[PDB]
Amino acid sequence: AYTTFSATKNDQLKEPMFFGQPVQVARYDQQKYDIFEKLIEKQLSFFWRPEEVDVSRDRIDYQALPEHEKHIFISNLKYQTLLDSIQGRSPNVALLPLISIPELETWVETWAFSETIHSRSYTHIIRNIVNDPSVVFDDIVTNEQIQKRAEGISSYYDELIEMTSYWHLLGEGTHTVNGKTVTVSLRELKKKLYLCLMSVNALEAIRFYVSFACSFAFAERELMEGNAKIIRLIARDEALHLTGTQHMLNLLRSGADDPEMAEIAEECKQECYDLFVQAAQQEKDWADYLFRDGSMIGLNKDILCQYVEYITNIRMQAVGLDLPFNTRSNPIPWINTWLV
Amino acid sequence: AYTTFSATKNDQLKEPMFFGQPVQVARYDQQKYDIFEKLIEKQLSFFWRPEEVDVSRDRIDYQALPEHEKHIFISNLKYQTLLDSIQGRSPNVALLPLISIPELETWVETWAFSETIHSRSYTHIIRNIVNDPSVVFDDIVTNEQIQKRAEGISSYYDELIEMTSYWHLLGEGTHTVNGKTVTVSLRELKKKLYLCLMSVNALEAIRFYVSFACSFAFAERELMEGNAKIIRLIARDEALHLTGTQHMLNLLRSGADDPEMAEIAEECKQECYDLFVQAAQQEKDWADYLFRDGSMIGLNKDILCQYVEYITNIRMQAVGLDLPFNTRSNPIPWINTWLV
Ligand SMILES: [Hg+2]
Ligand SMILES: [Hg+2]
Ligand SMILES: [Hg+2]
Ligand SMILES: [Hg+2]
Ligand SMILES: [Hg+2]
Ligand SMILES: [Hg+2]
Ligand SMILES: [Hg+2]
Ligand SMILES: [Hg+2]
Ligand SMILES: [Hg+2]
Ligand SMILES: [Hg+2]
Ligand SMILES: [Hg+2]
Ligand SMILES: [Hg+2]
Ligand SMILES: [Hg+2]
Ligand SMILES: [Mn+2]
Ligand SMILES: [Mn+2]
Ligand SMILES: [Mn+2]
Ligand SMILES: [Mn+2]
Repeated sequence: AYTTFSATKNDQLKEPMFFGQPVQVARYDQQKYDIFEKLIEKQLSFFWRPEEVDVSRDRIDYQALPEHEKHIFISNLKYQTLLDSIQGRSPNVALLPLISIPELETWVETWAFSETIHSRSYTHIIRNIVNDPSVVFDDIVTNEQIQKRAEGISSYYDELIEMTSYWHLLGEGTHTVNGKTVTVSLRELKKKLYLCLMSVNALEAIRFYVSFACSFAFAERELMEGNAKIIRLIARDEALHLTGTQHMLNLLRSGADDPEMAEIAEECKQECYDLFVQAAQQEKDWADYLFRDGSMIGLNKDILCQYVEYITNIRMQAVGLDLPFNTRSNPIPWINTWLV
Repeated sequence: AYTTFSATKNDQLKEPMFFGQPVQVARYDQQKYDIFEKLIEKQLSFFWRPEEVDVSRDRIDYQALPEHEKHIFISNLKYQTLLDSIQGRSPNVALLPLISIPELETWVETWAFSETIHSRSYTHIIRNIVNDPSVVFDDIVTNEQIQKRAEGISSYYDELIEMTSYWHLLGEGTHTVNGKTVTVSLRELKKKLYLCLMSVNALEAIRFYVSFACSFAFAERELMEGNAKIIRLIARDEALHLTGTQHMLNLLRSGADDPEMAEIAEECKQECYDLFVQAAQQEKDWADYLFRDGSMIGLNKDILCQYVEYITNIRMQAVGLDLPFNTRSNPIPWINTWLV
């Protein structure tokens, strides 16, 4: 099953990305896929520290905000904090026991690490603008609506982690565990990982980009500029994370890695279409809560719905799926000045 | 029973470090133990990249070394590579599914990330001094002499990972798995974690510190100066990682955190004492492979075995175990010019 140092001298250049022999020597002189090496380098160039960004004027700007847009700001912030809390721990708990090449193993640990920095920046902002952080942080867990647009994220990772432990302990086969039949199939585990990856792709490429647009609406009005400095940095890292899953998924589709992953990508092309349409509709539903006690001059549900469509079509194309929505030009081209 | 976002609103200030509820919100505004937040902050400010230390002249110096001394240099480096290959991945795969407080969860991910940068620095050194890297890297896996501890270190981690998968899947009790009986006990899992934590403490506290003495003896002779600049920054990092395991162990045995961990630490006293003398012995034995073809100026088998004894006594002292070796002063004071 899993070992932290596998004892077989193997050619790490001939392993698949996932499900081969566990990585044991971590070397960076040679890589099967150099894009993961490029990404580690680029991410390390971008090392930034949240504490050094001045957000003192955002306490005054936030204070001056009307209650309805104070509600938009904080609800957006609470969802960003939910997503990076899961992205901090989950690439490491779910993907890291299944990797077989070194450059992907380290990219995954570098990717989960930059998410904990994003979590730290959210503590930095909340602690400056609000007088007791705990009403924000305890509300994340319990808000029916924040969990409602998050529906499916923790489930995908949790099902993957469970299936992986059954495969590590028991191996492929049909087994009797406490008098129940349990079938472990590597093919099924492979599509569980593939759909997990496709969901991670939706999360980083769409869900964060909708939240970024809600954030920079305020900076366009010249409000909350400290928070906009941080989100600009967060966004520059999400660019890399997104590029990462786009290539993981496209090399798996190419059939140049594990040939059975090419096969799975085709067989579930419909599930991959259906999870992006689900995630698009979830981001749209949230608008009913975001503009609940009032909308904003440049930002309302029609602008949010038109941007979700816009961004979902771009992302789906980048990974070879059919576009669900009618083509449109970018409803909010001002976000270009702020981006990634 | 692992989840990447538990839905229960819980006071994570009252949670135990391990085997409580999985962390769901990542917050850094309050913490149960301030030391892990302090270790994250120090580690972030220590960030360095290997690429800007030039190891160029180290090629001439290595080529000019007497054969036996280049055997010592390279065999020491090979061991440093094995131990950080294991340490990049293993905090994350073995500890992360068991943590119940956020500041410890993000210290384990920051801890593990700084190890991969150490693995990147060993590739930077080897690439430059031994223009065919695969000779060095393929020999770490198979080398008989490096191997005995490789196996011992990975064994603690692998049995904890395995017992943890059984615990999350089946929970406690007596279960049947394909005709066999399998008994899962949280008490045993707690011992397993404790012995593993004790072994990671020996690795960073003793095993790395014996290899530092071998790297700085060359720098004392003004040879391998690029390598020396890099081990200086690695060593600075290791001091923090060692502070961490010391505090987690001392808080666990005090009974301050979980009262059952205090009991387990008491029952395990003689086998923790034995794991440490075994670590020191395996370090002492490596010296006969190292002084295979002869010895060096400033370091030899006897002075080196004295240092192992000295350093083991200090580290066992700090974690409140009885000292195994007869007390002495530091055999090689010069080393303090390079350590923190
Ligand atoms: Hg995933
Ligand atoms: Hg997922
Ligand atoms: Hg928005
Ligand atoms: Hg697909
Ligand atoms: Hg819409
Ligand atoms: Hg261990
Ligand atoms: Hg451990
Ligand atoms: Hg040594
Ligand atoms: Hg040496
Ligand atoms: Hg030594
Ligand atoms: Hg013990
Ligand atoms: Hg002990
Ligand atoms: Hg021990
Ligand atoms: Mn993020
Ligand atoms: Mn991300
Ligand atoms: Mn290290
Ligand atoms: Mn370390």
